[PDB]
Amino acid sequence: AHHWGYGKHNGPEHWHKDFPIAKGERQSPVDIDTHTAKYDPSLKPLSVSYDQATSLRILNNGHAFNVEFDDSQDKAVLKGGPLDGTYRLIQFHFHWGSLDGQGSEHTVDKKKYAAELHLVHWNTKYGDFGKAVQQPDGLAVLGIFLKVGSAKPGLQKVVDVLDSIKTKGKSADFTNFDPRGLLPESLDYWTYPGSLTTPPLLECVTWIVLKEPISVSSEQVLKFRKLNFNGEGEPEELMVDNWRPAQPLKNRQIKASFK
Ligand SMILES: NS(=O)(=O)c1ccc(NS(=O)(=O)c2ccc(Br)cc2)cc1
Ligand SMILES: [Zn+2]
Repeated sequence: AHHWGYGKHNGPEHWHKDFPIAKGERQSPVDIDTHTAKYDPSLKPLSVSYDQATSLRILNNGHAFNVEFDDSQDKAVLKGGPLDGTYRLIQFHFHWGSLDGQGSEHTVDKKKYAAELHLVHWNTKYGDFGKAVQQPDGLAVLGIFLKVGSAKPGLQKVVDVLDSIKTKGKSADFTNFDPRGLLPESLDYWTYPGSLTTPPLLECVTWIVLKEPISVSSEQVLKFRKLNFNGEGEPEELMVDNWRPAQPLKNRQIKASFK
């Protein structure tokens, strides 16, 4: 929260001046070295229960767009995997590039994907999101890579509403959206302890990154790139390259759910 962003003058290399935890011990994203991630047979299958999810609204917040969910009841929850307890879906958003060769935050053996989807969940034992982010096990973020190829039919409703939220601070009703249509076939994953990838960079996230990317079309991601970072009536700055690069792994282990 302030004047941070993704420009030359306010981008990721500057964030540490207002948010010193930027240089902390469990920062995200990271590069996932697939040959050093260890298979952990003690990890449980992931439980994604989105049947009763209630989307409400879509918001251009000046950094990305968020699809927000009603999190006032146990609808839409993530459980299992590396997690203890129940985590409730609050929002999802994406990070993406100016070109198809960059845009993801996590990388896989240094490969950058065109974009990355983050489904954000908070641990119900802390009562609400604001309290959860103050805890080392407060959030679980499910990360899904996007590659450019075939269209993702379940993404199109999101793509088509973006015209109505071009600029920072615009929102639109966005009810009855089913986030199951954004998942890949397999729920095989890597997991590690990390942080929010934007300020305030709080070290409160269990990351769960799916191995299988989803495919989206070139036309779908091109529409992401028509969004604006700026507000209405301000100089147009295309919302592109809203990703933080990989951060040092430090004293962490990345675990794989699969052999
Ligand atoms: N990219 S990411 O790691 O999935 C991510 C997720 C949620 C946030 N939420 S937030 O920092 O914008 C935020 C923090 C506290 C409160 Br209260 C509300 C929003 C930031 C980054
Ligand atoms: Zn994110």
